[PDB]
Amino acid sequence: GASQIVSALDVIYSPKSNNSQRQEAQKFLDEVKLCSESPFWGYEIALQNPTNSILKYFGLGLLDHAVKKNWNDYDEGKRVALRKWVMELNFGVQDYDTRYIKEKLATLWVEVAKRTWGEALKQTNPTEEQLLTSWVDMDNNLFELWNINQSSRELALIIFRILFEDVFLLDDLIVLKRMTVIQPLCVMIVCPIEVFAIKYKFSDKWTKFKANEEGWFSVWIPELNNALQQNNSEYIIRLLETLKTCLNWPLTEVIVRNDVLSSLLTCLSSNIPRAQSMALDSIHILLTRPYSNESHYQMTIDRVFDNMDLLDSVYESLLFDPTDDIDETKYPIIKKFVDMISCLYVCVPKIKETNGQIQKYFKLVLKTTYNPSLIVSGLTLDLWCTCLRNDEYLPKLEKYVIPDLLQFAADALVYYEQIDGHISKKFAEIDFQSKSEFQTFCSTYRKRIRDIIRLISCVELDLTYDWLNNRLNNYFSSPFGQQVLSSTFLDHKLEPYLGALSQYMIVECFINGCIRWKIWYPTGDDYDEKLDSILQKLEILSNQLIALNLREPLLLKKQIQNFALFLTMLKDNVLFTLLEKIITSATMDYPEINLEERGAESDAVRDLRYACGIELNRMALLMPESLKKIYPDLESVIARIMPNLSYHEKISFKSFLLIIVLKSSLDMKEERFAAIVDPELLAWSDKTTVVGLSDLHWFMERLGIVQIAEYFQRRDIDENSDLLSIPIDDEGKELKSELTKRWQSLFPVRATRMFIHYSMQSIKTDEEFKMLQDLWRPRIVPILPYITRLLYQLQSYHDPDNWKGLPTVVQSFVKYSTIERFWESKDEFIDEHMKAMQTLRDFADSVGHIIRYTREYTLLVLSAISSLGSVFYLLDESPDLLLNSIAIFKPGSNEISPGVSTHGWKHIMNIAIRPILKGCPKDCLGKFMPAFLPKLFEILDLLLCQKWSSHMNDMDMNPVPTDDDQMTEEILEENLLRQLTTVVVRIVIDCVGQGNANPNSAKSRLNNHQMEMRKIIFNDLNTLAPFLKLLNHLISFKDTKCSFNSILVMKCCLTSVLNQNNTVDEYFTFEVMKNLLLNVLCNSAFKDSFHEALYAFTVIFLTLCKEYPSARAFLFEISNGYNIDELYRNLRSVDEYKTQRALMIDFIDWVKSTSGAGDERKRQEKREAILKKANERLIKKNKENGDML
Repeated sequence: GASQIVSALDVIYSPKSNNSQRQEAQKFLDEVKLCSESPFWGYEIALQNPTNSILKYFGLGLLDHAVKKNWNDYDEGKRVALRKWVMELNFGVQDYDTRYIKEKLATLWVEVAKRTWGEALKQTNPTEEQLLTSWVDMDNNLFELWNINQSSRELALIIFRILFEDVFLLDDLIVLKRMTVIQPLCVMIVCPIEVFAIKYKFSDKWTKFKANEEGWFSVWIPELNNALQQNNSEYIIRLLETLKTCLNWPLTEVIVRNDVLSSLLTCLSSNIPRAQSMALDSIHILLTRPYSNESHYQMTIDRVFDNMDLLDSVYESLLFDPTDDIDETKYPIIKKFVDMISCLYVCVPKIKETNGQIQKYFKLVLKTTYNPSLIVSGLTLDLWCTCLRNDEYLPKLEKYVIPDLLQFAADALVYYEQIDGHISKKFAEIDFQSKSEFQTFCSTYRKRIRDIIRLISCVELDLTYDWLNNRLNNYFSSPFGQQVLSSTFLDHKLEPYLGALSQYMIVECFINGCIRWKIWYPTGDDYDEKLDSILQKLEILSNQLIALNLREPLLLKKQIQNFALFLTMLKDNVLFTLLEKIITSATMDYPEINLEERGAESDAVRDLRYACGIELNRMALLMPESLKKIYPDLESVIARIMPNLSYHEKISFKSFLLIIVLKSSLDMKEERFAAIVDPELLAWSDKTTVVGLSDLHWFMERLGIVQIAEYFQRRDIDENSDLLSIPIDDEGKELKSELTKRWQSLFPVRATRMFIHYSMQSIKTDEEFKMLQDLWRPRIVPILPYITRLLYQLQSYHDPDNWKGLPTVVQSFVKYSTIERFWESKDEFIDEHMKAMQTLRDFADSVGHIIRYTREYTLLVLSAISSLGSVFYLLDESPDLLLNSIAIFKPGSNEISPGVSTHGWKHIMNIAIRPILKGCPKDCLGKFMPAFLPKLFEILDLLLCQKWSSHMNDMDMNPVPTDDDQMTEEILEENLLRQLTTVVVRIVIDCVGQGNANPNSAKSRLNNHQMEMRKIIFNDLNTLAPFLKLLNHLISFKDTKCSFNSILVMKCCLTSVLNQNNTVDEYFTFEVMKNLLLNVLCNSAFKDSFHEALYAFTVIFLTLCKEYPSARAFLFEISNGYNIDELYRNLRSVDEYKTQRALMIDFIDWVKSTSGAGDERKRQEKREAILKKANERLIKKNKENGDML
């Protein structure tokens, strides 16, 4: 019997065992694991050997394994015997028992209860026999265990914690099968009898499961208070551990009666760190729990606000000096406190002011926001953003809360990433595991500070303007800011430039906040008087800023970018001065430095010129009417600078001129439009380009790869020689400059995109749209085939097989050109300047950069052409030309455009396909969709199947946060593939429509596009079959968000495809349902999307099985002998889906079981992680409200 197990365990742990004995024993004990008498042996060994910790743990593990796998087929006698064994084992807990053995005993107790407790409730008058089988004495036995020993009391607390965690937080399959019985019992045990009867459906049979009528909250709370009086730290920790899980779900009446909030506040003041964190989490849970007794909600909020002074003292104790090192013992407590304080802003309006409770609370938030750590400071920024936006809170925080917050935000609007001495880096190195993650969080924090400053400027415009003028005047008069005013170039990573950039950022935020004042302020008679005065102040500020005469390129860039914001209010008052300043800024020369060189300081001038051009374009786009007055003068002035502003600014200025021609109301619109667009678009119709566009060798020659071979031969470069360690000759620089200059002129892709986009940007009325279509029709139509040919050639460039005929010397160069370097800027602080030119490897890198630039611009050109509308969606060439160029098919195999990385596909999906699909007009959907949707869906499905198949079983479910060891190409490729899958899921969502979560309604808000697209897709099987094939793969693919969204989309589309055609049901019978049940429902890694997938599978099974008897044989074959026919008749008896969920869960459990050392730590870690995730979901209730795309 158990003697063999004892001998094997002694052998496996004997020091004389070695490899010989542990094979002898470990195999033997694993055999005992599957034996029928395993639970009896495990119970026997644990009771007989209490001193041996590991041996008793092994017996308890055997008993747990027996109750988790062999429990299903056990009869009533075996079940009751196992329950009695667990009961006896738990009651024998003594002092010498360790902590984890008590946890195992608690888990054993809970597992038995979940499968037996309350089973007799479903039958009216269950008599005495069912009561014994249903464990009617669960509460009484727990009460008996409560007063046996202190260790017994701790075991009871752990049992309660584990039971309440599984039922209400983890929501496992066993609880989900019997939720409607388990949850009322859980409410019963804690709440008193008289409280339960009023709220619930309490009957005579229910009261038999309760031991004490007072409830359990009448025992824990006095115990917690008594422990607080005696300062027993260890007991308080366990009591709070139980309370933090038991305080969410139960009724509010018992919580109010027992004064749990008072006990939590009392234990908050204690010196125990862990107890403070537990109390804070419990209070935060209590604040955000649902309240069906809003009258009871008043005292809970009032109690916290009345103790606002005590909360401040707690934060003061938690604060620590980070100069030496952080204190990880209490640092998370600070974050929890900050989150709990930030949550409280919702209940502010429902507080009666008696002792400045609201005033005290807002001061506490302001003090919290001053925390040196970035995370806790940013946790309260969303509070100020929401609080300032609402007009109700303004009179409350108007007193000495606004100026301090504004000053703090202005002082904190700095670049934390680059400054070395900032204290935030110490917290960054512990809270953020990646430099890129810290940079992204810093950018988000700076954006939120921007929003705060804008809101402050809008709310308190007079005071904010006065303070800003006082600060700006003082800063430039300081002996530290005058360096900027008297310097040409400055270090873009040092303090003197950063401070001035921050000041200009603050000025930009203030100006942006003045625009919102136009809408926020009411339209009363004072609107005209106030607005006139503000415009004078803005004009004075603009004149003062201009008079500074800045010269630093990047700072002048920021000042020029600020000019567009000024024009919104000043309008014609300042337009002439701004136009004069911008024009001379781009033309301004820098004789001290030659602009031909690609130095870091030289790139600033180019960036400033680009910004000036784009700002001129935006200024023209804003309003052309006043620009028409000086149109001849502007034309002459700009033509005077034609030979000097290079090609880029030439295109920018031509586009600027084109805006005035179209948007304004001058004469000869056609002639002026043709005078500018035609010279730039002429290169598209070149005879040499047209003929050579179909030949890849001509494309290579024009790119200059063959010309590079001559340079390599002259330099005597070998193909096998490494290109990373070869210096660049001065001839190479000239060759690169010549090639990049000729390439842009050969394909005027940039000019076409800007021209079309700005011509079709602001289209007032409807007659203007018709005229503009007639203008672009003779031009775009003969050029679209050439654009598609160029895109196809560029896509075929990435193919390794294409360049086989190229010279062998430049083969390695071309291979190095194709790789997308290491790809994973909207804030003005980050500066990159795209490095410099050092080695021959960078020559391949820059050629690839040119290739990707051309591809991105041709995608933008295609999107802009799609923005035209009828002229592009009507011709029969467009549906076929676009798809042929996007994806190519080699004569052999089925690879879709071999040689292009995932990132390129992600961009060509998110740049061209999205606007083309979304931009189709209602009248044009009937002609473009039938010739475009099927091939596109087939291409997407095949590509997604191919890309994911390379490493199908080689990831984890959730993305892994990258770090210093995680720039491995596998991780980056995985992230890019996930992003591409998300992009195609968004494509499907925008195309057809996504459903809601388990809470159902009358479908989603399918406004206008989705109705038209659903009619085309669903009524055409030729388009429906590829779409259904694509959708199945999306669900089958291993990802969290994409699978959930695909399942929701399938549920939305489930009720309109299941009976239209016979062929559709054939695919559903064999492919969709089999994949859903076997690869999603059966798989244990899809727990996040289990509920929606289960519901979709149920809806599929119900309708399909009704009319297809042949499907039942398939289900019988898949499920391995399950009575499918019995399932159909059993389910049809109950109309409610909630009852059928238990039946489907039981059916799935059969399929999973039939098709089914470090394990202990792995399961424990997984349970801890999912418990933490559930706690976060509960805490952020009404803020998260689920996650979708």
